[PDB]
Amino acid sequence: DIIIATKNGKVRGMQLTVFGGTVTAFLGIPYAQPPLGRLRFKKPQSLTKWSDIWNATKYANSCCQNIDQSFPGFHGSEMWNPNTDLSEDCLYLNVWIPAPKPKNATVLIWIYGGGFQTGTSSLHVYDGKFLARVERVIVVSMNYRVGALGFLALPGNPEAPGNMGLFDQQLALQWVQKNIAAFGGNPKSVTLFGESAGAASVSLHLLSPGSHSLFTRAILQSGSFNAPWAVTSLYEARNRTLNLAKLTGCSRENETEIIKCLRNKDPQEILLNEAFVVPYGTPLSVNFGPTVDGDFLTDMPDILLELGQFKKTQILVGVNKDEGTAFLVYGAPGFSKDNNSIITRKEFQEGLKIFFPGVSEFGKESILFHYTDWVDDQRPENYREALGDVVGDYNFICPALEFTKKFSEWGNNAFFYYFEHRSSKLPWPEWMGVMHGYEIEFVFGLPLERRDQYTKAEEILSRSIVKRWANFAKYGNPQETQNNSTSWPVFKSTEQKYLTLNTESTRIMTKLRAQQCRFWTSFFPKV
Amino acid sequence: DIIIATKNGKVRGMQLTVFGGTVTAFLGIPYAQPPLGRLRFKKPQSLTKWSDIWNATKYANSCCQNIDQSFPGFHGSEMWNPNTDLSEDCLYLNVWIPAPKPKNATVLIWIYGGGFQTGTSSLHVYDGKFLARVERVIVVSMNYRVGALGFLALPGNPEAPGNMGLFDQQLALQWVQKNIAAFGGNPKSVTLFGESAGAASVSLHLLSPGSHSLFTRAILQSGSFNAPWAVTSLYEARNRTLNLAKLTGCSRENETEIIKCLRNKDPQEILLNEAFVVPYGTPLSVNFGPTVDGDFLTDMPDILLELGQFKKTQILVGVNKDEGTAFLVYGAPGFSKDNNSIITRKEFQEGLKIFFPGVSEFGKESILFHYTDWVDDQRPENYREALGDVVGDYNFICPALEFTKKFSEWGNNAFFYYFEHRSSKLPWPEWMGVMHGYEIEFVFGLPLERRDQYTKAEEILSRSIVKRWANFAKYGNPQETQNNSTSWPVFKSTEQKYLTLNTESTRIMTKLRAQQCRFWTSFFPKV
Ligand SMILES: *[C@@H]1O[C@H](CO[C@H]2O[C@@H](C)[C@@H](O)[C@@H](O)[C@@H]2O)[C@@H](O[C@@H]2O[C@H](CO)[C@@H](O)[C@H](O)[C@H]2NC(C)=O)[C@H](O)[C@H]1NC(C)=O
Ligand SMILES: *[C@@H]1O[C@H](CO[C@H]2O[C@@H](C)[C@@H](O)[C@@H](O)[C@@H]2O)[C@@H](O[C@@H]2O[C@H](CO)[C@@H](O)[C@H](O)[C@H]2NC(C)=O)[C@H](O)[C@H]1NC(C)=O
Ligand SMILES: *[C@@H]1O[C@H](CO[C@H]2O[C@@H](C)[C@@H](O)[C@@H](O)[C@@H]2O)[C@@H](O[C@@H]2O[C@H](CO)[C@@H](O)[C@H](O)[C@H]2NC(C)=O)[C@H](O)[C@H]1NC(C)=O
Ligand SMILES: *[C@@H]1O[C@H](CO[C@H]2O[C@@H](C)[C@@H](O)[C@@H](O)[C@@H]2O)[C@@H](O[C@@H]2O[C@H](CO)[C@@H](O)[C@H](O)[C@H]2NC(C)=O)[C@H](O)[C@H]1NC(C)=O
Ligand SMILES: *[C@@H]1O[C@H](CO[C@H]2O[C@@H](C)[C@@H](O)[C@@H](O)[C@@H]2O)[C@@H](O)[C@H](O)[C@H]1NC(C)=O
Ligand SMILES: *[C@@H]1O[C@H](CO[C@H]2O[C@@H](C)[C@@H](O)[C@@H](O)[C@@H]2O)[C@@H](O)[C@H](O)[C@H]1NC(C)=O
Ligand SMILES: *[C@@H]1O[C@H](CO)[C@@H](O)[C@H](O)[C@H]1NC(C)=O
Ligand SMILES: *[C@@H]1O[C@H](CO)[C@@H](O)[C@H](O)[C@H]1NC(C)=O
Ligand SMILES: *[C@@H]1O[C@H](CO)[C@@H](O)[C@H](O)[C@H]1NC(C)=O
Ligand SMILES: *[C@@H]1O[C@H](CO)[C@@H](O)[C@H](O)[C@H]1NC(C)=O
Ligand SMILES: *[C@H]1O[C@H](CO)[C@@H](O)[C@H](O)[C@H]1NC(C)=O
Ligand SMILES: *[C@H]1O[C@H](CO)[C@@H](O)[C@H](O)[C@H]1NC(C)=O
Ligand SMILES: *[P@@](=O)(NCCC)OCC
Ligand SMILES: *[P@@](=O)(NCCC)OCC
Ligand SMILES: [Cl-]
Ligand SMILES: [Cl-]
Ligand SMILES: [Cl-]
Ligand SMILES: [Cl-]
Ligand SMILES: [Cl-]
Ligand SMILES: [Cl-]
Ligand code: NA
Repeated sequence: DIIIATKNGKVRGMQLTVFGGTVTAFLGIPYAQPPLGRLRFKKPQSLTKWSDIWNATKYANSCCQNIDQSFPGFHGSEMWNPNTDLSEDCLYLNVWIPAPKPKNATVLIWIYGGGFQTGTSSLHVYDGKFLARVERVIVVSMNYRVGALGFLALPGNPEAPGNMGLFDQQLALQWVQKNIAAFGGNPKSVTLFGESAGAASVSLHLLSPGSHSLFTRAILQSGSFNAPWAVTSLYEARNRTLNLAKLTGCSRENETEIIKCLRNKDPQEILLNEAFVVPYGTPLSVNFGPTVDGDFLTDMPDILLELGQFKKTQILVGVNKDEGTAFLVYGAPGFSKDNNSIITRKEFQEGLKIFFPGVSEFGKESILFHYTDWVDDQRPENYREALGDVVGDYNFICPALEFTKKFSEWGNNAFFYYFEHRSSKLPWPEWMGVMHGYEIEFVFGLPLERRDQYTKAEEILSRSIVKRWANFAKYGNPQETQNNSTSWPVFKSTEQKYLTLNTESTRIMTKLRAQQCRFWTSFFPKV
Repeated sequence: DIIIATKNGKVRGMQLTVFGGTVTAFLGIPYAQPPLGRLRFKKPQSLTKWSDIWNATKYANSCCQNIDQSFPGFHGSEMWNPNTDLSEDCLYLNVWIPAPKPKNATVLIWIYGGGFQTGTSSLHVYDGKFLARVERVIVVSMNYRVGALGFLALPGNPEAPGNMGLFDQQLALQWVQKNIAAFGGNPKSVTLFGESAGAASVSLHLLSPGSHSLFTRAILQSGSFNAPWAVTSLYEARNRTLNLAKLTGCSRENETEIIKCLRNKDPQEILLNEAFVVPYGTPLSVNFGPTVDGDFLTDMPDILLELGQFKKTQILVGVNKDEGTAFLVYGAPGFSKDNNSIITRKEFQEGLKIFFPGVSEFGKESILFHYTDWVDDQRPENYREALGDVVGDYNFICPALEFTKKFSEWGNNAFFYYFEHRSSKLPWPEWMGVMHGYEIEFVFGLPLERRDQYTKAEEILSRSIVKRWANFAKYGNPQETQNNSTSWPVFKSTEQKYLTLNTESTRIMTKLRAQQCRFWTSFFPKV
């Protein structure tokens, strides 16, 4: 029976047999006052503190959010939907510790992605007990507010200042600073890690001064704040806050009145209108995201990046080989998970309309021009592959590569990887390739579980990834030093070396997507 | 009607329509006195010279040689068998010129391979009219003596000095020096090119002082003289010459007597005994090859290489991705072109006995040890792939890579490629992959012929290869400069960069076969 006392009270955990060993899980420890009522839309507040013993023996509620109902009964999509009740009262974190209680363990803190509109730390692919069993690190993850309830902004106004969910992430990192040594953790060795919006989040904590002393290093999976979906301009943010006001009949004249009104609507009604705060939208819409609030984020982050203002420490950044594929079956004419989606040229053109809504005609032709001159005009899946590349390179790959270059230029070691293994168990079709989100399970160690139908080659890839990640976290270098592994070079502006992750040989290459990111990065931002 | 006058007489050629254009072929021009009778086994002699007009309107005889009868009726193998009568009277070359007659063309001279035991310049895959049509270079190729009749040695004795066929190659390069300007050629711009034994040959002309001024630059396809099959030690050479003497009842006491005897045997009888001049032999045997004769080759070539004694000029070297596969179906138990050859561990071990005949037991285990510890023990074709790699890396890849490093260390630009396209028309089975010999057709331009059932992607690959090769030859740099092509770095000792050739994207990589050539190159030579 395992009780540990925290600044805020006592908590009891639960024992778990993992790979003939034991890990102790403390699931659902709260970490702020629930943000209800007068608290809805505001920065998270001090956890007040309990006598008695909190039982942290189940996952807690997920924050309120819309669910994906595009493919009901389909594991591919439904594995991302929340798997505990939704509730405004959702500010809880989990801790996983090795048994016996370690003495001064390195801490991995996961930030889930979800477009800032969705996600929960209790997904199966985010289970921290393999890491803690196998590398005897500690693993912490947090639920943070998503959608309007976490990122609604009316700037300057503390009733709705913006970035609420980013400060919930922040107050969780404070909670580990204050409390983790009690579970055996080293607060001086914390690595943040995250995927997609959770990676974007990690990147902004690197820019945020209030985070600067709550962690040591950073991992960025398929995401960084300079991605085009990751930050909302102050313009659009008020437009959206007021479009929301409109839609819930809350338009007012006093702005503390709009908020006061909005703080009365039921959850379902805010959720139900989020999708429409915006005229055209796309499968990659982020209607309520991070903003420059003068508080968490003191200036446009692209400026802060360029001018070297951010935490100086090492970063590990990566992307998957087919990032863009997963979003095509949510709206691009011709695309299906249930056939092979050979689309035509005219369909590709229509696709650009779905993905690049407004979006000058010359903008769109220039993408066509870049992506459709091939070698050669023969192959039927030419147009199908090109549209996935537009979307991967634009939305994820080129921005992760430019973050890493700008970041490495100021001095610190960075490592870049290029993940290209397709999971033997992937439920989406072949044509969709090495999809977005599908490294997560390798990073968390799921394939180490033999009982589970992954290949030998996959267990091996996983065991090695897990060791590189845990070496980065403790040592700032992601090598696997024992099993004659390919050495992972640092990424520099100049040679731009990266390491490829696959079940066969892993290689050192140079200048991923060189010709394509020259398009996205220098020319496109102009159209 | 196209006549051109040469130092030795006049010759008439023939016109050919190629790709809506015309090339002029002069096939079978003789280039030495036929080596018959008193000449058999001796260096080639001065072409004496004719009035009248030689018609060079057909390919001439191939030199005497054994044929491959392993797969009668099979195109895979039979495409390599000679396709004009065999005859001792076989010292002829072909010239292909663009029409209109160029003014000062660069000259490509092909040296065919064939293990030094076989081959002929009239194979279809060696047809020089695409190169001449498309790049308006001139292409010359020569028949040279192979097998005992070209490489029999009894050292010091001019009746059989060794290396006869290497001096036939040499006298052909002299013939181009003397005569090519008449066909429109620049004798100051000659590139030698060759595959397997023909590449080994090219490499030794780089070491041979008598060749040093008969050419400008060198191309090495799947071959170099430091390959383990490419040079015969003086020991084994006399053993073999006398074993041959024995076997044809010619053992004598006077050595000019053994030769005088041997010069009486019919061709078929020498050919018929070549295979047995040697106790164990292997699918890669070279019973009669180059030797250090004190004439063409003044010292062990490994010493000459190490100590920087060789023509200083640029080299382009390459290997195919599955070099070793083709030789497994000639003797390795379990292997077949007609099934997928999943062999067992015990079969692999037996395979090493076939390929590494004598061959300490510890030698052989150490190869097993290097090549059979995998990731992981699951895949059934594990042993099948490993045996092809032993044979490729040992026989071709590691020695081509070490030639290029040693050569680049003295100052000159080198380029290395790694060919990894499997021909859509390959007649051998899939498991055999990107085989030895199967770049030749891309280099010669065969896929440019649309009429011929190659893919679009293949025509494109070919057109690009042809342009890189022709740029090397004229400019010493194999770039394709027009079509936004990946830039080919020079290979240096240090980064060891190479370019991959495939129908998709071509890449810059580093240190091909690093771990394997550390085995072949430092450790193995010791066993
Ligand atoms: C800022 O918001 C306005 C508001 O428009 C909207 O009203 C909201 C409640 C919501 O329902 C939304 O879907 C609706 O469009 C946007 O104005 C609209 O723009 C489009 C094209 O520009 C027109 O066809 C609409 O008729 C127009 N609506 C109104 C009522 O004016 C405005 O576009 C937006 N800014 C951006 C850049 O997206
Ligand atoms: C692959 O499927 C797409 C997806 O749309 C369909 O899903 C199919 C399996 C189909 O049977 C039907 O149930 C559903 O609409 C097919 O494209 C569709 O084709 C029609 C013309 O019938 C369009 O007007 C539809 O809107 C269009 N769907 C989309 C997403 O735009 C696509 O044709 C199919 N192609 C194949 C088999 O190669
Ligand atoms: C140098 O040659 C000798 C000669 O042996 C051979 O006689 C030749 C005419 C030819 O027919 C050949 O196949 C035959 O073997 C080699 O000697 C032989 O070596 C093996 C094993 O070492 C024995 O089993 C043989 O009995 C023996 N033969 C004789 C007649 O002595 C010798 O091996 C060779 N050198 C090398 C290194 O290959
Ligand atoms: C793949 O074929 C090899 C090759 O040998 C055979 O070719 C076959 C297609 C076969 O039917 C027969 O005509 C010819 O011998 C097979 O290996 C052979 O197996 C036998 C046992 O029958 C050995 O004693 C043979 O010597 C052996 N051949 C060799 C080259 O050593 C091999 O078993 C086969 N495997 C398959 C189908 O996977
Ligand atoms: C636990 O270790 C403390 C500091 O360790 C870290 O140094 C940091 C700057 C960072 O590099 C981490 O990754 C290092 O591991 C030390 O000062 C504490 O006093 C220690 N307390 C213990 C051992 O219980
Ligand atoms: C033909 O060009 C002659 C030399 O050209 C070469 O220079 C060499 C050293 C080598 O680099 C080659 O690749 C160059 O192309 C020149 O001296 C002759 O006089 C020329 N004769 C003509 C134009 O008919
Ligand atoms: C907390 O859980 C323990 C463990 O069995 C139990 O003994 C205790 O009463 C629980 N308190 C609750 C559910 O409030
Ligand atoms: C080292 O490889 C062995 C097998 O040789 C295996 O036990 C394990 O997966 C490896 N350790 C790491 C960190 O990869
Ligand atoms: C050489 O060929 C020409 C071309 O038709 C012919 O006119 C001439 O007589 C030939 N001489 C031979 C075959 O000796
Ligand atoms: C250049 O590419 C074009 C098609 O754009 C084609 O005509 C030709 O194959 C190319 N030239 C070379 C040397 O590859
Ligand atoms: C608007 O009116 C209310 C009064 O209850 C107040 O909450 C808000 O701050 C006022 N601001 C102004 C000056 O318009
Ligand atoms: C061996 O005898 C013959 C004599 O006709 C000759 O050709 C050869 O050079 C002689 N060499 C010696 C000295 O044994
Ligand atoms: P990430 O959190 N960002 C995509 C922006 C919509 O993953 C979405 C599936
Ligand atoms: P290359 O001329 N060398 C192999 C040595 C026997 O090609 C043989 C097929
Ligand atoms: Cl094509
Ligand atoms: Cl590795
Ligand atoms: Cl790329
Ligand atoms: Cl395996
Ligand atoms: Cl290219
Ligand atoms: Cl390799
Ligand atoms: Na442009």
